[PDB]
Amino acid sequence: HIQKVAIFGGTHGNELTGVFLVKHWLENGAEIQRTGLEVKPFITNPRAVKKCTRYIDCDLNRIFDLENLGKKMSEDLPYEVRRAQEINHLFGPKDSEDSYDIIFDLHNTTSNMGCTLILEDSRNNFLIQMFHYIKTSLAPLPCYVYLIEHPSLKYATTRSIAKYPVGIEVGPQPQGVLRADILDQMRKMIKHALDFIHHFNEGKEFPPCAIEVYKIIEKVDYPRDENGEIAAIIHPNLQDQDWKPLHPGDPMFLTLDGKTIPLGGDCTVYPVFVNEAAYYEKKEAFAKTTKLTLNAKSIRC
Amino acid sequence: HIQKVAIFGGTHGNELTGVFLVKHWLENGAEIQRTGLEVKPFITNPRAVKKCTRYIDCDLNRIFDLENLGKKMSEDLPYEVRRAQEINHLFGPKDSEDSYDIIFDLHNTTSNMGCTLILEDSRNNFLIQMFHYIKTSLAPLPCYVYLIEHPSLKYATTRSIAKYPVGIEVGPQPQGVLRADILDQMRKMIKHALDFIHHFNEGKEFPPCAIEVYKIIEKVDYPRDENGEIAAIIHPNLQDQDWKPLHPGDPMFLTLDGKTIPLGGDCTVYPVFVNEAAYYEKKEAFAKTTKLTLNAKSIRC
Ligand SMILES: CP(=O)(O)N[C@@H](CC(=O)O)C(=O)O
Ligand SMILES: CP(=O)(O)N[C@@H](CC(=O)O)C(=O)O
Ligand SMILES: [Zn+2]
Ligand SMILES: [Zn+2]
Repeated sequence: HIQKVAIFGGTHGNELTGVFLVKHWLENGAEIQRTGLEVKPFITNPRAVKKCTRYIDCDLNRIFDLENLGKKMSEDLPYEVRRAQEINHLFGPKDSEDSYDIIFDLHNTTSNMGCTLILEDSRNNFLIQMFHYIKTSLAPLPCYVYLIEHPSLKYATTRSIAKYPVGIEVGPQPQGVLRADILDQMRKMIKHALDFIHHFNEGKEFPPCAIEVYKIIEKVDYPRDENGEIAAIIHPNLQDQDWKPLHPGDPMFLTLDGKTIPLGGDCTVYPVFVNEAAYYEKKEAFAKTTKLTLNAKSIRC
Repeated sequence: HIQKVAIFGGTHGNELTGVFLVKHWLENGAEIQRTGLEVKPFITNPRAVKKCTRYIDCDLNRIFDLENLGKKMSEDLPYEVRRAQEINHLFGPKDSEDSYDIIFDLHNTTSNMGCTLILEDSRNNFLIQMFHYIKTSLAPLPCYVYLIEHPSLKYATTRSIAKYPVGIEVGPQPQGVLRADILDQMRKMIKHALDFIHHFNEGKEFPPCAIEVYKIIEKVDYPRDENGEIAAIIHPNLQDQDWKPLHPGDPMFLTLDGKTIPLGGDCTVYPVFVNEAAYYEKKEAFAKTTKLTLNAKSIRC
């Protein structure tokens, strides 16, 4: 039974949809309340929101792990690290029973991804049902689910503090810009998420279901010079083509001279986060994903 | 007659099309040479480029004026002021005759502008001819001319150092992102600008000509808060509709609720830089322009 729910906004300070929504909702929460359900709106990274920059010292969305959550509180710590524990203390602690039940983390991307749900555990029947509800409701407005196990490549996110972590991501939008079409998409996603919780609390029954998802396999960096400067850019045929299948023969990168670098390897992949501004720094031109089906068992209150 | 020509990239560090081209051209400038014409590529704000950011202390493309260009060279001075003096000694001095003849300044905008040429002087025959040439060669790719000649709203640009300043501006592109299609478009524009110079230097006769330009009349801020915070966003009818006519009763802003805020005033305008990220801090949702025709007298040498 689901009691404590939060919506995080502005983990990254230059992603404004969330910042704008959560700031609005801290003033008039009507839209996100449901009878017998209190949801807390909350700005995760206030200083970065003030400078309208991604982060101050290091990326807040990668540090909710033992290495950082266990360091002794001290004003010598990088801002985001002090902020991480502050948040862990209020909405967690992580890996505990006192922690919130569901945290929604709002994000924007420069990639042409549309409405996307980020799923942190393949085995979780509740999350699979929530996502199935959300995809199906949004239709025909397209909506995809990105999955992260790995083993190596899973990052410790702000919303991992909760029992049920949910990433809501909507793009394309450049950083530091508010677009209405995006804002409308995001608040629709939230509407359906909150409605699912209400229909779970009100004892509704959900039959077994299947959702399609895209599993992370590998990240690909840009071809680079000897100094490490970018030597090729995303091919026009790959630009804006997130989710769509990329075959072993197909063009990936293009150089200034105008030579095409093709995919290679054994098989067909599904590119994700194609040409995200924030990942130039992280050396990820895009993510390779495999399409695979996830099955859920039925669920009751 | 025209011998000194430069191409500036990285005036704004997080605008990458120019950076990428100039950096390529430093190492191989065959694409920007023309027989009997020496062309220098040059990174104007190398530190902003390094930090992938717009600027360090102040906006470099706003300070090429007597006030800043004439203060004594010190270390207390902001990076950009100190850097402007260097650019002025290298490629200037401004308003002097042994300054460079033509300087092209490459920029990107998050606004849906397509290829844009920025004109500084409306009575300037040479540039009106060059702009006419470039428009004609690009056809049927549209190409728009923005005339930033005020009275009081003209800022002091890196390229104003020359006798013939040219702003080249291409969008839509998110900051910090390198897109192939935009890269292609800027190249085409530079190609035709250099082709023009060549033809001119080879005694080619140029008949009179006319161009439609869009004259700056007013900048428009978002409706703000009691605390001075964005209270409404660009309406989706206006989003991405740069250069298109906007009439007095037409939707212009939208609140979260959402109340529509229409234009008002007594006549039709043409918005430009609709939703430009780098201008949220300038407090400018978009600029209002009027469409007007300029004439060039014939020219030769
Ligand atoms: C482009 P983003 O910062 O919204 N991507 C997130 C991914 C997520 O929300 O899980 C991140 O890298 O933290
Ligand atoms: C969005 P931009 O950096 O191209 N704006 C320029 C416009 C110009 O080239 O004049 C500026 O403010 O200097
Ligand atoms: Zn984010
Ligand atoms: Zn610029």
